[PDB]
Amino acid sequence: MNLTELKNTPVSELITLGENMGLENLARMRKQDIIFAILKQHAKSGEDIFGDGVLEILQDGFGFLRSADSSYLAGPDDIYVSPSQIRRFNLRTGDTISGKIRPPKEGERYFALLKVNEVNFDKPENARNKILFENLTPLHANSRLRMERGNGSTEDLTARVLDLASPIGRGQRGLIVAPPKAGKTMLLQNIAQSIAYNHPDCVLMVLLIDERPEEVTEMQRLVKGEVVASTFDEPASRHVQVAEMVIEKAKRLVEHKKDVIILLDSITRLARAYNTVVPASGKVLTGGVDANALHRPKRFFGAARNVEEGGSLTIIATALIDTGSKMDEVIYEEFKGTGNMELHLSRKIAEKRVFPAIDYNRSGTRKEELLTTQEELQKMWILRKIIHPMGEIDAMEFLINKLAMTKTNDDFFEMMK
Amino acid sequence: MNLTELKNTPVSELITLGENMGLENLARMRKQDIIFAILKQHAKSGEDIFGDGVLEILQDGFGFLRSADSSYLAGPDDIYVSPSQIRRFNLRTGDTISGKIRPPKEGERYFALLKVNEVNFDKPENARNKILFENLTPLHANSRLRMERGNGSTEDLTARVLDLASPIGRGQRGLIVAPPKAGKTMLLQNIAQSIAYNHPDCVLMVLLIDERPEEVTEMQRLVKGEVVASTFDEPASRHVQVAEMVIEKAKRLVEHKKDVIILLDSITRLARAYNTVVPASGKVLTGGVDANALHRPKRFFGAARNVEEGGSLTIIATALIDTGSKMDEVIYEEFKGTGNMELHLSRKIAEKRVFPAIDYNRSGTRKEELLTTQEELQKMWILRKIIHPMGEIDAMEFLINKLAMTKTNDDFFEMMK
RNA sequence: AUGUUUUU
Ligand SMILES: Nc1ncnc2c1ncn2[C@@H]1O[C@H](COP(=O)(O)OP(=O)(O)O)[C@@H](O)[C@H]1O
Ligand SMILES: Nc1ncnc2c1ncn2[C@@H]1O[C@H](COP(=O)(O)OP(=O)(O)O)[C@@H](O)[C@H]1O
Ligand code: BEF
Ligand code: BEF
Ligand SMILES: [Mg+2]
Ligand SMILES: [Mg+2]
Repeated sequence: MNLTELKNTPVSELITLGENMGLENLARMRKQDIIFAILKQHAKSGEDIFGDGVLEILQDGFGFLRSADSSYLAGPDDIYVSPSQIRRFNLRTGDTISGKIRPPKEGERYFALLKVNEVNFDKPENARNKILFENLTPLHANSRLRMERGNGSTEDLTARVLDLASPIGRGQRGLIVAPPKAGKTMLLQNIAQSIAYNHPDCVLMVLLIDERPEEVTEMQRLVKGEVVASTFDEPASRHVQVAEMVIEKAKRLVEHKKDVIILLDSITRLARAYNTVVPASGKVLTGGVDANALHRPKRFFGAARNVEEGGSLTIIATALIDTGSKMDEVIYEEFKGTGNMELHLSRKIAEKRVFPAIDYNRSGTRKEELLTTQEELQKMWILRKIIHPMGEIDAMEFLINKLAMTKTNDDFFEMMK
Repeated sequence: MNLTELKNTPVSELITLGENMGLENLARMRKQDIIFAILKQHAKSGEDIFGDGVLEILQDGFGFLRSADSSYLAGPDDIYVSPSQIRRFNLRTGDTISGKIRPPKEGERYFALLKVNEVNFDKPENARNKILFENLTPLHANSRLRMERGNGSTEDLTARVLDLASPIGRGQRGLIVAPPKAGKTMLLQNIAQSIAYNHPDCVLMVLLIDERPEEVTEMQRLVKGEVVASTFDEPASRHVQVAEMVIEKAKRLVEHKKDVIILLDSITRLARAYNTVVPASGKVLTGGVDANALHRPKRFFGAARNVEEGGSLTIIATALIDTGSKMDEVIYEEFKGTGNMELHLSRKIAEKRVFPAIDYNRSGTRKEELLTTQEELQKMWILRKIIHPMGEIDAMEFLINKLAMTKTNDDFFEMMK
């Protein structure tokens, strides 16, 4: 008796099971209400019920166990967590809790937690003694997260160009700067697919705030990982809540020496949401940005770091420029002094239908020698010195024509000499 | 005895009928008052009266049935809908209701609804069980909505250029960016005529907010569809109300697997209206735009989506640029990074009296391979690569001179090779 | 109202 197991079951089988259990007509009923009635009827027989979810401690002291399939939205099937157990096990926002639950009695509206069985997918004896995320020693990117497929596919050209322009390692904090209508969607899809193919052990999390739902359901059915999104039909409060829950879960996972990867596509939208939810202080800067509005996105971005004791946190955010709004322009670069990695995309190259439209000149990675060998770094330096004199479109055409001849970049580097 | 039937009748015949029924002199009376008196006299004999309209639920709990011929304006002949029936049939704003009505008794001012016969042009048993619009899975444009006439007319050149620049499919969410005095009116008229000619099965709705009455009555007598407009003589409150009613009706139609097409021509004017009706919060951004003013137009724009279960919602809005106001430059923009189709028009080409004055270079459609075949996409790519080096005016002249030689674009593509 | 917008 698990909550996620009943959530994954279809509607027809749940209706059939409820009709066999002998309850009210479930055809004219919601799936969540059907599951609730089935759990009630199964607990009336004396059997136990189990559930799971991410903890969201409220300001009063209690909390609930949000579900991932609903993008951490307030649902009727949330498991109530008393503050006594929180104080007894030192629980915090983001801790994954899995234990026995019971249906609400007369006068209650949510399931109660009796005994916790597993904390953060581990024993509670290992979670009671742990080092906080704020005390971990940061470090630079040491492990190399190669994005090249290696299967010789035609779509691998984007990953090869990305590796030649800006290699990505564990704990990297980069930025994907690109004007609208440049190809950010396809680039993010390719990055997510390459991460899921090359490094399936890492925890991939794609955050899409204030996006077109069709794109949400497309990304959810395309990438092999977790997708937490919030369409534009929701207020900025839900955006802030989702961002906080995601970053808290990422911190709790990193605290257990896990490799978390966050592919953010709405850093600008997140900053707009934070500027909308912040109370007015009577002081407005140039472009309509509050003085204390960028602090929360600043911390959300800076949360990414590489841990020496174990694990890492990678955050790749895509910033929006040339959107016609001065607020986004002020945000983007305020954040430019940030992202230890900038991958610029050119609109002029995208208009020529030359995919990918990557600005190789302005791209780059700091401390790239820690992720590449000596000969590889020398070859990349020679390639950059050869590409720099040529124009952007000409350099992109040259790179595409030279990478189409071979499958691996090593052969291209060997033929360049 | 139908309301719309009496509304379509002329004034002279209604006056004659009222004089034959033996009532007060109807020559010095309004047509609506004449219809009201005729309905009263006909109901005094014991016969039944029927009406219809779009439901507009008020904040208190009751509602009225607005009429389409009055642009959903508050009229004396609105049918009152009690909240009891709303609670009994789960009615919402936008549901088309058609049932028996009765004249108001002593102390009443509006017609009452006794029994509902048809809901959303369908049986109530099919409307009681339905999936909300917020739960439908979005998708990209799959079905091709070809705009080419095919009759070899001289006006078909605009549709041919539009198809070669940006093909339109079901569920598309585009933008027509053009400075003033460019030819937006003729272009919108041609688009509406091509939609009514090629795809007469789709529900066409043209929304004109804050425009001149002459243009309104011109569009109403030119296109073959529904025209809901609101001239500048009305406050922004009526603009917001009309936009809400139109989008709610569109959502209710899409919920019944219908293909709705909305040709918006005032996205900038709608954003200005929303910025005017929003209460001041003491925080003004660059250009005079409120922080929470663009949220409602953002949702109105993002409502457009393609449904996998059935139906679609297409919204083609025309944004205004270079109007001398910085608010529109932020308002029209901020919207640039939202849609997935931009059809730019050049003022320099319009000054040369070269119609249509379309910027073929900056135009385009994302995921265009889902609406065109392989050979068609290759021919469009070759045409774009040939047109790109030439200047805007030169490319437009070349395209016009090459399309004037033949009737179909297939012959042009075959002759280009 | 200052900042924002004006504004480069
Ligand atoms: N690698 C690519 N190959 C082919 N087309 C692409 C590629 N990247 C982008 N595009 C085209 O650009 C359009 C928009 O790209 P997108 O990633 O949505 O840009 P952004 O996210 O910056 O708005 C897509 O619909 C696609 O047709
Ligand atoms: N396809 C066309 N053919 C001929 N003249 C046109 C065409 N499109 C626009 N025009 C001219 O431009 C004028 C204004 O066009 P309009 O569509 O009103 O531009 P906008 O809507 O951008 O203000 C029209 O009065 C018309 O004379
Ligand atoms: F319009 Be893109 F997604 F920035
Ligand atoms: F003056 Be146009 F209608 F934009
Ligand atoms: Mg995008
Ligand atoms: Mg116009």
